[PDB]
Amino acid sequence: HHRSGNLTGKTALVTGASRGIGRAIAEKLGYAGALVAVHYATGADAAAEVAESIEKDGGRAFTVKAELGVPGDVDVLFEGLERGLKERTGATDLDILVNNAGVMAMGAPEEVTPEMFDRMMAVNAKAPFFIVQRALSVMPDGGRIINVSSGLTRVASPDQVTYGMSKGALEQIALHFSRHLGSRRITVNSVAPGSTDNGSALFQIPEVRETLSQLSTFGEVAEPAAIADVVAFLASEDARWITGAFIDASGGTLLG
Amino acid sequence: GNLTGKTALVTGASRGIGRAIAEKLGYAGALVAVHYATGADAAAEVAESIEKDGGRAFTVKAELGVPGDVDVLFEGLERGLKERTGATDLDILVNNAGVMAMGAPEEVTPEMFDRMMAVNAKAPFFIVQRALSVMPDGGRIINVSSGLTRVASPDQVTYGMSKGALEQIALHFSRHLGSRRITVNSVAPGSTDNGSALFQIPEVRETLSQLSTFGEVAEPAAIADVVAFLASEDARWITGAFIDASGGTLLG
Amino acid sequence: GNLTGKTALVTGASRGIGRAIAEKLGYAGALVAVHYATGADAAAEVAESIEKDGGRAFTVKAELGVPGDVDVLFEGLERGLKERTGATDLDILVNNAGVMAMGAPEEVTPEMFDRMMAVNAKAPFFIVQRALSVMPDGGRIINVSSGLTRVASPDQVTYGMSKGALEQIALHFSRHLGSRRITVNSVAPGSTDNGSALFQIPEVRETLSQLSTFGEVAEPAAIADVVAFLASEDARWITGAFIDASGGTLLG
Amino acid sequence: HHRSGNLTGKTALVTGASRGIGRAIAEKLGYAGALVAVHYATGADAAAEVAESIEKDGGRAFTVKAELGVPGDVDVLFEGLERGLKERTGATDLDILVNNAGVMAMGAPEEVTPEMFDRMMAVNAKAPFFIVQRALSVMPDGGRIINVSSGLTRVASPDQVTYGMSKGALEQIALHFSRHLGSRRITVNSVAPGSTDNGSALFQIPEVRETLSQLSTFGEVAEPAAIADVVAFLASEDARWITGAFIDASGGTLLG
Ligand SMILES: NC(=O)c1ccc[n+]([C@@H]2O[C@H](COP(=O)([O-])OP(=O)(O)OC[C@H]3O[C@@H](n4cnc5c(N)ncnc54)[C@H](OP(=O)(O)O)[C@@H]3O)[C@@H](O)[C@H]2O)c1
Ligand SMILES: NC(=O)c1ccc[n+]([C@@H]2O[C@H](COP(=O)([O-])OP(=O)(O)OC[C@H]3O[C@@H](n4cnc5c(N)ncnc54)[C@H](OP(=O)(O)O)[C@@H]3O)[C@@H](O)[C@H]2O)c1
Ligand SMILES: NC(=O)c1ccc[n+]([C@@H]2O[C@H](COP(=O)([O-])OP(=O)(O)OC[C@H]3O[C@@H](n4cnc5c(N)ncnc54)[C@H](OP(=O)(O)O)[C@@H]3O)[C@@H](O)[C@H]2O)c1
Ligand SMILES: NC(=O)c1ccc[n+]([C@@H]2O[C@H](COP(=O)([O-])OP(=O)(O)OC[C@H]3O[C@@H](n4cnc5c(N)ncnc54)[C@H](OP(=O)(O)O)[C@@H]3O)[C@@H](O)[C@H]2O)c1
Ligand SMILES: Cc1cc(O)c2c(c1)CC(=O)C1=C2C(=O)c2cccc(O)c2C1=O
Ligand SMILES: Cc1cc(O)c2c(c1)CC(=O)C1=C2C(=O)c2cccc(O)c2C1=O
Ligand SMILES: Cc1cc(O)c2c(c1)CC(=O)C1=C2C(=O)c2cccc(O)c2C1=O
Ligand SMILES: Cc1cc(O)c2c(c1)CC(=O)C1=C2C(=O)c2cccc(O)c2C1=O
Repeated sequence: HHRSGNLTGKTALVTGASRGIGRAIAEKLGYAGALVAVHYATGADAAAEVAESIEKDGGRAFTVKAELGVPGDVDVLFEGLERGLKERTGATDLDILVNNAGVMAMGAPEEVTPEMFDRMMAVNAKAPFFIVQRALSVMPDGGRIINVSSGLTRVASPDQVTYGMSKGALEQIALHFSRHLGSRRITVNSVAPGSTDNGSALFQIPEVRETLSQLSTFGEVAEPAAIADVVAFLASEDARWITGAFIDASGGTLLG
Repeated sequence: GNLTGKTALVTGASRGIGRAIAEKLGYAGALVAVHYATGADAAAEVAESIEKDGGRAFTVKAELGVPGDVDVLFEGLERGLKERTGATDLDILVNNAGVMAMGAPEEVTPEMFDRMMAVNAKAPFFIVQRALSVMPDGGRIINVSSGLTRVASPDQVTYGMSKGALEQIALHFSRHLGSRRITVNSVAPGSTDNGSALFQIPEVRETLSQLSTFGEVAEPAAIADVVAFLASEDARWITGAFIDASGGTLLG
Repeated sequence: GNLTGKTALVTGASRGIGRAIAEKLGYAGALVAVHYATGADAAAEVAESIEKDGGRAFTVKAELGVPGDVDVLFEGLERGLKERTGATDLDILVNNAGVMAMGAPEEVTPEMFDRMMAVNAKAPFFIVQRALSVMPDGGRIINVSSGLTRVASPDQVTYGMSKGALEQIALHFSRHLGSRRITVNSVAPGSTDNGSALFQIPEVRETLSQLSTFGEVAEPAAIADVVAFLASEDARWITGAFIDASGGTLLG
Repeated sequence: HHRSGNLTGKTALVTGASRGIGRAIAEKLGYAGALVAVHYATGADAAAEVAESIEKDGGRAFTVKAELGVPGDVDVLFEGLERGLKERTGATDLDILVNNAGVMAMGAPEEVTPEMFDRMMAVNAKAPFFIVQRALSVMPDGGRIINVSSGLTRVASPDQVTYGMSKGALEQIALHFSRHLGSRRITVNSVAPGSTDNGSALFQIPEVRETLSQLSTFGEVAEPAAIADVVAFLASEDARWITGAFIDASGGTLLG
């Protein structure tokens, strides 16, 4: 059985869609009718469960494996993407791109090594750029690019400086590419979540779930669905006049 | 629609962007109060248009920027909402009504400045203040700003000032209203065809079209679609935010 | 000093930050007009203090936010400048005078709102407008804002709104005045000891000290030093800018 | 003969101080009395001429060679810096750090290679981070860190996206380090020049000196001295209440 919505007929790639925010994004886009390529690095069982969840709810989805931040990453990602799309649609067209996959590594600024710096930049900033560069060859007019940033680009947090740097680089993609792609009517935007419960063990550290909840003006951490809802909107026809924007989905974390 | 059971006030809803907002909120299930100053026939067209497509709407007259304005507005609003729903509850507030008066800054009189500030900043503040007594948890406040708070134009400086004051409402009330889960946000359209004869003059249309990265002026619906999303459950985690709905006008 | 041969108006110069600004501009060589509302004895102390250290200064009385305010100000200013220099040329304008009135937003009256807007936004706009007729090329306009335009505080919302309007002056007039090489900029102090008895209450001082990343409230001189730089030749390539002089208050 | 000013007794490092903006920064800081370490990669003759110019005007300066963006770069930079400082002052203390050195490589977004990306990031963002990390061990309280960004982080320019990304990363240093260093009273700020005539050949392309001049509200490109004057201010006692700030020295380029 197939369910129809505002994205029926469209195709989407959500990077790191096996858990947390990316999972909720994929589910929401699939629910809306988009054929969703559910990307992962090593969590294939989690990805399959997301893809199945979409398919069971009457949507369409498949999984693609790609380790990002290593040589040949984009090549591997697009080989699997295009194959799955061509198989299911008879074409390689990609309408919606969500750059969600990312890494974090807390620590004192004095302990950051060049290797740690390289990894952060490689996964959070370089890969999103080259994924965008590659998607342009297969993205039709009226397409969508959404990059998942962080409110940590607007709040000083010494233990997260490397991560903030990476996301501040990522935010520059929306600015410069929105102008580049204007005549093709492809919108490029950044969405900045605040603290969001991704399920991970480090959110179940009892000295962490506190203070994080105090960041938001609402006094809670976000559910991933709250962020997914914003991304789904940006991917839609209703967000056609928004491009090159920084979209604050932090639940009032950026209030100073 | 996702706004079934909700109520909404859209100020300046008789024409232009406010009309599109009211029409889009009605379609989604909200009982819309269509506000106007002197466009009585126009407001009634919008209210009828909402009812026609299966929704519920009514009109409320209030000239803003003069003493007792908010009193008049909320007298008409609460009376109409109670007659229709049995409560004075206001879920959604859109501060859309506004004036513009372009001209050299050397020529701005104090009275022009008072008028600009009275309608674009003061009234929205006192409208928000009065709405707090009737707005349930999970409510929505949306203030229509302008890209001109980020793009320098000497001819529009007092307009800019008024909208910069308006934008402060979202910042400060978001913190105030956090524990009631009422979101407060600013929306900034770019150049938008409001139906006025101005946007039909080919040479004015061409200059304005060039401001957006798309090479077009916006249709009102494009702005309404953004406001409709902010009013919804889907934007529960967006508060105190500046939302750029300018179609790439603010790219420098 | 680097301001020798220059003239300067500092509004609200009888006390606090404006006093420090006037004292620092005088020391650098500017003929300073020390403006006040009712602090006549205080203004005279500042003017004397400038002359004592080898500079030139005088006082100008004007209650702002009431009709004819700018007329009174510029009558006194241009008369005093002409008597002292032989011209009415005004090189440096600092819009520093301001009021604050903290309190719950539910309790803001329209008259409180008018007062706030009249003194903090309207007067600075009409002061800039009148200054344009007497300001030579290479001139300077500096508007004292506040970190509260970037930090949400319900108790300060109308203050915030007024300062958000003020900040629009720099954006739009910078473009207007580009070909005259007159720079227009906003400066935002953080919590600053203005000499008032408020900053002596230990528990108020402690709370305010915590806002800065330095754990201290600012001395007025720290703000004046920033304004002094903007007024100088060294800041010729800074226009239309928001200058954060808050000591790390705006770090989120 | 020695000239005295507001920075007498202080020491400064200006990266890429052999030409353009860095040269003007060094001259201005030296003129103010700071002992200036004039850094360069391959332009040793230009650096010596800057260091001599400062010394002739009654200041103190020496040159340090270091290629940034390659392994061991920071090690090499600090070996030469500390040696020169210890020789001249008897201590390794560094009061003022200016991260000025940087690269640019225009081009269509579709032509950017990973190697081009790596180089941009390595020189403009990574090296500034590790230079800051290393300077902290030798920077006394009341110190200064100034990073030279660009107005290109606020103006969309498709041909410069990689460069914008690098500078957007660089701007995150000021935000996170200002909070980290608050109790040590070290200020960390970003300064964003607009178009500035650095002398380079690419500024003498006649199809380039046009349009660039139109960026500023003043209708000219900046002289390097105009930017240096802003940096000198930030390095001074008068800028003690400014930290974590983005300082717009673009001559009204950011007006939209
Ligand atoms: N959580 C927050 O509070 C929060 C706040 C603001 C912003 N964000 C951002 O939101 C995005 C997702 O956050 P999250 O908390 O949901 O993350 P998450 O739970 O840790 O999951 C990260 C996702 O990225 C994938 N991934 C990680 N490294 C990868 C790599 N090298 N190559 C390919 N895929 C990789 C993971 O795949 P596998 O299953 O194979 O490991 C997973 O699907 C990130 O960009 C994060 O920066 C999160
Ligand atoms: N159009 C654009 O390009 C554009 C761009 C950016 C932002 N905006 C902003 O978006 C909002 C609407 O713009 P627009 O072009 O659609 O409006 P436009 O047609 O003037 O429509 C104005 C609406 O506001 C009402 N109004 C005006 N003054 C009023 C007053 N003093 N008291 C009560 N109502 C008053 C008018 O009522 P009546 O019909 O009774 O006179 C009308 O409904 C404004 O805030 C404007 O600043 C517009
Ligand atoms: N202090 C802070 O923590 C702080 C922080 C951020 C921003 N600011 C801003 O910096 C500026 C000065 O602050 P402050 O604390 O130093 O001032 P504070 O002592 O009140 O001093 C006010 C000054 O402005 C004058 N003034 C007030 N109302 C006036 C009016 N209606 N017409 C003409 N003059 C009037 C006063 O004149 P008289 O002596 O004649 O009454 C006095 O000279 C203000 O714009 C304020 O918003 C202050
Ligand atoms: N020019 C503009 O309009 C403009 C506008 C905004 C921002 N900026 C920024 O201002 C800063 C300086 O600009 P500029 O135009 O003066 O640059 P410039 O004339 O090209 O000189 C660059 C300086 O950086 C050094 N350098 C380059 N690569 C290096 C490396 N890999 N390792 C160590 N040093 C290296 C050069 O040393 P050598 O002499 O040995 O080659 C030189 O001293 C840059 O960060 C640039 O991004 C410039
Ligand atoms: C273990 C851990 C440490 C953190 O420092 C954060 C988180 C986890 C969640 C997260 O990624 C974030 C923050 C965060 O403060 C923080 C502070 C201010 C804004 C914001 O978005 C964040 C944020 O997203
Ligand atoms: C007659 C007239 C003059 C204007 O100056 C505008 C308009 C009409 C339409 C309008 O309201 C706007 C602009 C506008 O430039 C302009 C410039 C930059 C941003 C922006 O939103 C606008 C804008 O919304
Ligand atoms: C009684 C009183 C209440 C205040 O709320 C402030 C002050 C006094 C001093 C003051 O003017 C300021 C603040 C302030 O928080 C505050 C919060 C965040 C930024 C900021 O600049 C300020 C600020 O300048
Ligand atoms: C060859 C060349 C191309 C450029 O694109 C720029 C420059 C040289 C000088 C430069 O680095 C800059 C810009 C620039 O537009 C530009 C546009 C808007 C702001 C800004 O700072 C710049 C800018 O600094």
